[PDB]
Amino acid sequence: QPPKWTTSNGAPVSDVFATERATFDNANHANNAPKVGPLLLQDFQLIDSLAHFDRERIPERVVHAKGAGAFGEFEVTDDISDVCAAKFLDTIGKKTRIFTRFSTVGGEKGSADSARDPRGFSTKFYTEEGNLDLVYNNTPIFFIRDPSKFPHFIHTQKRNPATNLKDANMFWDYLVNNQESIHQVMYLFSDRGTPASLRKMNGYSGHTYKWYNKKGEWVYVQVHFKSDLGVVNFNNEEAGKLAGEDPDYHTGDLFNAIERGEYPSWTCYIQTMTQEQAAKQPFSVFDLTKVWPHKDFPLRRFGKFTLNENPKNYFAEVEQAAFSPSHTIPSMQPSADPVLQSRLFSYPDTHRHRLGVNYQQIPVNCPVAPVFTPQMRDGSMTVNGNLGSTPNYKSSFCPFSTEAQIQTNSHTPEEVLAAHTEKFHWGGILDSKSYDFEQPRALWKVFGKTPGQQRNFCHNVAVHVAAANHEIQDRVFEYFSKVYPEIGDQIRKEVLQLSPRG
Amino acid sequence: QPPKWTTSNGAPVSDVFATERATFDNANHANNAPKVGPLLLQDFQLIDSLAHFDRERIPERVVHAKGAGAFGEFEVTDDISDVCAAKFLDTIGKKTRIFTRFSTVGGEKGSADSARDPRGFSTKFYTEEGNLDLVYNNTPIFFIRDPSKFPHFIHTQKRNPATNLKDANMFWDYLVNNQESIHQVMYLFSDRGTPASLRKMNGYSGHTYKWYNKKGEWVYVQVHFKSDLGVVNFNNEEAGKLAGEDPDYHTGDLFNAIERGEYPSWTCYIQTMTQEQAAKQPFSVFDLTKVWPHKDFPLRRFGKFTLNENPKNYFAEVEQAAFSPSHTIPSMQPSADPVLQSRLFSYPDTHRHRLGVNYQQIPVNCPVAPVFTPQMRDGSMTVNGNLGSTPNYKSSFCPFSTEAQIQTNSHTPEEVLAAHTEKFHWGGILDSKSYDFEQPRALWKVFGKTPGQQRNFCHNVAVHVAAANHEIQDRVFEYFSKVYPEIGDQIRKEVLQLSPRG
Amino acid sequence: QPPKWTTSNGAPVSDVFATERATFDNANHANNAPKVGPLLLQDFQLIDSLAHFDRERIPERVVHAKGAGAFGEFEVTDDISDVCAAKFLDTIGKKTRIFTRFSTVGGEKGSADSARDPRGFSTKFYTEEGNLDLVYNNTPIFFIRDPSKFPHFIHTQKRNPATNLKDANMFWDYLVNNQESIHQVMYLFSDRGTPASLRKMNGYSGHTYKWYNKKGEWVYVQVHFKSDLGVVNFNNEEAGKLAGEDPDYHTGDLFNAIERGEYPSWTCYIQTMTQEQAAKQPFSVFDLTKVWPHKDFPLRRFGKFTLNENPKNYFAEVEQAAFSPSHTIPSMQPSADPVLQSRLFSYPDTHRHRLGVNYQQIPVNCPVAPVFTPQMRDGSMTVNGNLGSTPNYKSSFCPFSTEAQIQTNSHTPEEVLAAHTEKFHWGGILDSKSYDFEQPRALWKVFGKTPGQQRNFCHNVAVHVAAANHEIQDRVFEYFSKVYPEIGDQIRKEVLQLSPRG
Amino acid sequence: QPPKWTTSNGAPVSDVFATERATFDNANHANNAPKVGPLLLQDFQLIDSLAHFDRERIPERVVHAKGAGAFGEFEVTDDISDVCAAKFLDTIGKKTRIFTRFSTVGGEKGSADSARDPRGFSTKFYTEEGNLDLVYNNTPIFFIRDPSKFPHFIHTQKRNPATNLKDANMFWDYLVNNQESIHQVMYLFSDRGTPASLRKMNGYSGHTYKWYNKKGEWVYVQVHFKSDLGVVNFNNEEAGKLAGEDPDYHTGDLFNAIERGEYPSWTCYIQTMTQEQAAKQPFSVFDLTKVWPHKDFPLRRFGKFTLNENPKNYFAEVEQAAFSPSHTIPSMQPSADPVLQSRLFSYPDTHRHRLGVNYQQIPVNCPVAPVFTPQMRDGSMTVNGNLGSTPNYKSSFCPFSTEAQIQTNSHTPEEVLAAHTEKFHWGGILDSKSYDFEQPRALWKVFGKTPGQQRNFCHNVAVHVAAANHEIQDRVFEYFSKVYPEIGDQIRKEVLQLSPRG
Ligand SMILES: [Cl-]
Ligand SMILES: [Cl-]
Ligand SMILES: [Cl-]
Ligand SMILES: [Cl-]
Ligand SMILES: [Cl-]
Ligand SMILES: [K+]
Ligand SMILES: [K+]
Ligand SMILES: [K+]
Ligand SMILES: [K+]
Ligand SMILES: [K+]
Ligand SMILES: [K+]
Ligand SMILES: [K+]
Ligand code: NA
Ligand code: NA
Ligand code: NA
Ligand code: NA
Repeated sequence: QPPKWTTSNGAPVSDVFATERATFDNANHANNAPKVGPLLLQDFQLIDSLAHFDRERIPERVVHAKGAGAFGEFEVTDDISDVCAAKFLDTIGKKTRIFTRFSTVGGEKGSADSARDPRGFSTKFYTEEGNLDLVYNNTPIFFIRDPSKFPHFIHTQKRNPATNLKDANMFWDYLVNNQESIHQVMYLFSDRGTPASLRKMNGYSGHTYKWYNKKGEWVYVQVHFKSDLGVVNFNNEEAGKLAGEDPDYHTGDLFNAIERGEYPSWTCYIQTMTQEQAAKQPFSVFDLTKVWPHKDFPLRRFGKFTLNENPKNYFAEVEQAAFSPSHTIPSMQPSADPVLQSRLFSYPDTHRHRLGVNYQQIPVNCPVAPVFTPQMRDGSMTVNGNLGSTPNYKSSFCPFSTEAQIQTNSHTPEEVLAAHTEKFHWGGILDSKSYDFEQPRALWKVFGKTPGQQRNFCHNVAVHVAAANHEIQDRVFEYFSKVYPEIGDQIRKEVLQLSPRG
Repeated sequence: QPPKWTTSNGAPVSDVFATERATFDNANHANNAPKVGPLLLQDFQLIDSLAHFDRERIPERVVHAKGAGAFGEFEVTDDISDVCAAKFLDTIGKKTRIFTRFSTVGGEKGSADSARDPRGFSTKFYTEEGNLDLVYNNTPIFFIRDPSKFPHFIHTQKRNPATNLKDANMFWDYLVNNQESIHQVMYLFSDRGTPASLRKMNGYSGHTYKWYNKKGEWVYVQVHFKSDLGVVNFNNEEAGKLAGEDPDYHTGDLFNAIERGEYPSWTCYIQTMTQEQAAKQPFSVFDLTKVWPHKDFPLRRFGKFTLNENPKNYFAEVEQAAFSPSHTIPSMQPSADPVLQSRLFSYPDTHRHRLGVNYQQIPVNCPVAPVFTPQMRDGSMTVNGNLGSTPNYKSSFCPFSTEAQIQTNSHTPEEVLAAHTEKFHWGGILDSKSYDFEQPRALWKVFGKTPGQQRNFCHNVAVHVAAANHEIQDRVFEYFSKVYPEIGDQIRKEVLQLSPRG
Repeated sequence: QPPKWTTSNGAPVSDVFATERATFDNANHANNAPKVGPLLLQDFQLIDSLAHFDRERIPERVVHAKGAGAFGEFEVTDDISDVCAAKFLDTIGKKTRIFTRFSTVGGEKGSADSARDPRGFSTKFYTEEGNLDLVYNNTPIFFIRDPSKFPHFIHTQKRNPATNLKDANMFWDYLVNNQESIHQVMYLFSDRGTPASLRKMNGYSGHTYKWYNKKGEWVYVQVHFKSDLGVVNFNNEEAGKLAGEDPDYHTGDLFNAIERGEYPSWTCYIQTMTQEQAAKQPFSVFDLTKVWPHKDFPLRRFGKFTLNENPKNYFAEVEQAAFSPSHTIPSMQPSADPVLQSRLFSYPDTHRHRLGVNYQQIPVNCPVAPVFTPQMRDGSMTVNGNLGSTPNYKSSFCPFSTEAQIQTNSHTPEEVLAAHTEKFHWGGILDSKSYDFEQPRALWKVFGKTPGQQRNFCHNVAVHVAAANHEIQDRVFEYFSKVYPEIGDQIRKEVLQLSPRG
Repeated sequence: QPPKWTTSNGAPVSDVFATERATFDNANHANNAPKVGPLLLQDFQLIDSLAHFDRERIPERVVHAKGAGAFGEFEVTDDISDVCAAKFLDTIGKKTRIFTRFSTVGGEKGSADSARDPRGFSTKFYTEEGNLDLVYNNTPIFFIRDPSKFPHFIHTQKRNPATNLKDANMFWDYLVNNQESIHQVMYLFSDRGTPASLRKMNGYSGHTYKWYNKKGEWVYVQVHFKSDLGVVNFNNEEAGKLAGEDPDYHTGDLFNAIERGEYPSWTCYIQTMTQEQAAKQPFSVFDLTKVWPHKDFPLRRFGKFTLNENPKNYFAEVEQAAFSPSHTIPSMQPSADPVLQSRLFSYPDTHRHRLGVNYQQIPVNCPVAPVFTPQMRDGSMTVNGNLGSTPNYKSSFCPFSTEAQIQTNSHTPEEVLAAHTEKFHWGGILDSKSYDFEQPRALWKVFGKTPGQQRNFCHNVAVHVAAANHEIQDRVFEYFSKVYPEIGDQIRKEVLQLSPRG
């Protein structure tokens, strides 16, 4: 009943550790016990094992490398089929399997779980119509609304190219010269930048999406996932201490929660707005640096999910999980958010580099809907039979069905094109008085409704910018003072204690 | 009933061919029917299909790239358990599933099946004790007995580095300076170099292996797979005409034979010799350029196999098939043939590069025996679950079994070592009088027993070496004359007609 | 002095072929000359050499795998700065270094040069504004005008998924159900499908491009490279016979021409038309299955190029060469031809798969213009220094320049957009009377201007389609009848000779 | 003049952040400034940039992933040509460029530089006879003397397969069941396990090597690199506190020292013994868990080196640095140390996976000696010319030189072989009285020459093993008691304070 140890080709071994050698004769030695001589090329059992060891590592995710995952279940609790025709949403009580990967953004594989960063909150829905990936963050906004900036931004959040050190000069240099970032910089430097538990943070679509009901009518949609335990944060000092005591604290917190039977859960809501309402708003629905104010666009519950099952093997199920915003179902479509648009290409592109072209044959990534793609064949590590003899083009010798086209309803026309295609840069140095700082001003007031939050924000910025040199510091005070002047000045005063000038 | 056409994530499509575009207004045009404008990045269906198309190709085999394959069944017909304790051999009537790949050596993926070359004949036995790969050729000898020469030799059989053309001058320059090659050269240029059908040629281990019985006694073994249809060949002109009319002839011949129920079959024999017999022979059992004479080491039948099932998908089952001499079972071990010894390393090495580290999880390569390698984990495209939570070392928390070592019997000791390790080159320029030219002379005598074979052999060499320059041609005549001077002169005469001088 | 033979780390070897072994004692053997025993893992020279050998192969191009190349020189011979501000065109007599690769389409790397196929004619211009790639074929049209059809089409031109054989049934099944293919199909089965020499064929942009002058005015453009030796073709039987005798005929022809100094050269022309002209045509300038009639849009010479330098290493310069339509200069832009659009993505995508992310650091692919991409860093096999310590974002610490944007002149506006984005399928079954069959009828009349070309065309089709089943054959006869009924009947008659019915 | 920002193909860009879109008409909106619509596939500048970003990451090293490096200079100070004929040692004052990489072992990228671990101390010497890699550690011993154990051991030093957390249970389960490990375990849990600075640690060959002089006489060698600043360590609490404050401390420490001209240096010594002396010792020179006592084998100085130049780009020079013990020069050979032997295969094996087959063409890895390997050609990312048209085998048409064989002097013959090859396991449960515990007892006494070192050792273990379960704890106490019982008692006392029992 105990399994036989083997080689990769399945032949039983007789000793796990012994290896083959042309023994030297040492019988006359003071210590003749060893049997030692040059190793032999024919020791398959050894070379098999060393060559596999030598290839264990695959490239880490270019961002969001450090992660933790679980499986679970999503359940419809309200009817929203007036908004969305999705089959997994079409019945109250209908359940769907999910897999979630939580992550930080900037850190590599050995980095701390408690670092200041946005958190990835990425969920795969295994539906009867295909795998739906909701690739969300723990924040409803982001630093950019121009997709060309992401390599620049991410570089400045990581390490200097000569030293391999983190560098506050470049970190802040990028942000003060691309000032659309300020809304998410404030959220990042609140205490939500250091959640106390992955079970105690929210997820947000961030982007606007477009959902279609069975009549072909579409609305714009924001999605909100709210922890049933609420948002609970560490502060800057707690998080930094924990980084040196348990860099894997959140991984274990989630795992142990699930082993105990204390399954974390989330409630799911949408905001919706019509094209006619969008035209009336002071912000674009395509602007990822904006939220939709709750008073004008209230949240509407539609479901809940629970993570109740730890992975059996982390590398196979978590490290190898692939999520893409372009993995959708017919009723849920991307908006023209420039950042989302670029994400549609970027995830599959990176997946093919990191995992291989057939990465969706890896079990965690397999759809449960039947996949039928006759024209997509071969590629490295084809393990699913490659559709056998099925013709590999749209053929007369093989029948198939297509769906009927979701025809857009005249009641809700698609957006009308302007007269030409153009290039556009939606960013840079912005005016203090424009609506681009009004949401950051609103975030400051939201801080002020909870005692301690404004002071923590200013302290969290100061300990970080104190490391940058004095000229960058000054640009940073101006930058926050474009929100409210008192913010930049409270930060300047604390930075001057930490970083003296004389 | 017909399957729905989908994308890679399982989402049904509505149109197989339509693609998204920012349409230009052409309503006032002379022909206003087209709807054309710049393509949109958000067309996942399209980009999904093209990105997969762009990665269809995996690297081809460095040698033996062009092949054909079939599944079948091997059956024990005689008891040789006195020679070999293998479980798949341990009962007359016992059947084992097999997979065979046939191939040429030098040619690439679109080369002619009917070209002059050795033919590969590699079979995977899916046994209870693991996958046994018998990686054989259609010749019992080979060009080399020094492993370092294989890159040298193979390069001269392929293309000039500057022109990408075949080059008679390097082809023959290699051979006349490494004269251990002549035995296999004569076989190559006999009509067996152009088999009429893969169902009508033999397979041979070529190397000596060492097989062990339940008592731990071992003997040297040569293996012979003889077609139940006999050896049937094309002549040089048939084979060359076919290169242009049907370069896939053998591939279709095998496939059609199986489709119509004419299942090809082979009978399996061994030759055996003890260490005491080996010590008396004029040749080394470790010399791949040597056969064992039949009158002295007669063939002993043990089984048969039949290829009776075509692949469903050529790429997934044939192009991804991986074979290695070092994939064996405990009762069958390699001898110290230096060429075989380096093949133990080179095939798994090249497999990892061509297919990926986990290529034994591709279905055709999967063992049917239970595989248990707790210390070999992760790597690209882990699709078998990666052993779940099983500890990844030899641990107390997880019990396992090993086999008992096959203790070598004092009645057949292992070979005794000399005093020191050393470096050795077993080739180069050789003496006409030595035993290294004796088995070539015997092959000449064997040609002579069938009318036309001696004539054809000289013709087959002549047409090839006439493309070399005159100084090389001279060395070639001189090389064949080390066998019998009649041979070199007979070839010189015909080469002079084809390649006039002065 | 002659160089020292080394290992890969530069250590001089003492013997090229000797290898290290734990020698067996065979002093008492009849033949004791061998020094043979198991090979040692510590033989770096052996293993280093075999491990490299094991990794020689990279994936072949998914199409156009079989190819031949040469470096040369483009020279401006007429001033066209009224049409195009490209710097490499800005002076009569300006010389630019080029690299050209020719190829077939469906054949793999070992396949026949003389096969019936379109030929690729791809040229890289190393200009002071960047590397411009003109990725052209030897035909001015192509089988598709929907980018999604390419994988389907190419698959049908290649091998059956189960048998790995070419398959006339799928070949013609695709063509007869996607009837826009017929113009290029007729070009293919003319004798231009079997050129006698890469030196004796033309190149064509095929797609419409859009070229801009210093004022921002733009015109649609078609480029023609006409061989100074004119177009010379084999007939079907010569090509088939040469497939068997010299599958590398074209490669040797090109190489030997340059070796002996008979440098091939082409003369370069453009056709041009304005947006206003385009609106009057019965064809779209975005339709790759269409040409521009010569008497309406006459050729205008602008230069010439000569191929005068053979590669020194085929693998390093030809096999690793990478071309993309999206590698362009600022004054030359793509049109909304839907096929050309998808090619902008597909080629850099497949390059990263086939060659690695940093394939443009491979010497043949390097630009001679200074590259400065601070935000594009790292990746496998960074060999160019990786910009040293240069910041990896757009920074205040590193000064840089950007050119000015070519502002589109109000004289020649960009194309106006329609109201909405949409999905379009530009093909399928077409009406015989429509203009989609008019340019095919004209090609027939061009064939008629030369005795035998019409009958040769029908013969070339018949011998190919005779292999397909009788239901496919029937569809093919109607297909060609849609051009003119006499064509379908001529082909039916000969196929009946070859493929009897009764 | 400042450089022009370009695309990868060298075309200058006009704007660094603007991207193309099919703009939606929002002229009527409350805020009509945005120009936003779906992104275009033809935006090469964007897709080029994103596709490169998507591929920045290569696999991290399977071990020693976290690292820091610098260039420098080695200088001969004393003559040892009586021991070694290396050309780089043959003259007093001779200088050789070096590159050094330091690293931890277990930690991934992003982990703490201050972690308890061995330190990699790895150095590449660019000699005129080839690149010599001295792949050393900061300890003269290691955990194993059986190569098959390295994957087991490393796995237990890293993360649990299910949770992805470090696991003290598997960490100690491996060590107490393979008790040859204890010598290095004591060194690891001394304060040398947490150096204060990479500049303040020693390096050691660990393995015995064999060095040959010009007469062919060889001795066994051990190499010692002693920091000119001495060995300076943190205590456990300092190490841990620093992990949270500055996980990149050692990296910055080395960089800034060099930046400010405080170049670290090391003095280089050897121990040597003849085969005659080795046969008298209580330990095998092939045993990596042993040192040579200084009193019997005193250090002999021969040179020094200084790190005086920081890398310009960390990824290109440090991350892509590749070292291997089998990169050597003819006068420096490996011993039959079983661990060392397996390292000769394993490092190039992983290099080809991690960096590609042609990784020695990456600048930091290039030899400065002329490399000439005609039989090693092609492969992915061939960037050095591939030897042009040089023949790719040992050819009559290319002259070359080989060096003379260093023929072993009969005054120092090679080791004599026993009768047979065999398999062997040199570890497991060991007897307390055997010599395998003598050097650990001696290390205990070394600790006791300095106040508090014995107590710090026990504390450093106890805080680690306190996290294991009580049965594993009990086994750790017995394990250390096999050295001296007082050691286990002390550890048990402190563990009980941290891990109380009922
Ligand atoms: Cl406050
Ligand atoms: Cl590899
Ligand atoms: Cl004859
Ligand atoms: Cl890729
Ligand atoms: Cl004590
Ligand atoms: K948002
Ligand atoms: K495809
Ligand atoms: K043989
Ligand atoms: K497609
Ligand atoms: K055209
Ligand atoms: K040692
Ligand atoms: K090689
Ligand atoms: Na011994
Ligand atoms: Na239209
Ligand atoms: Na001998
Ligand atoms: Na606008």
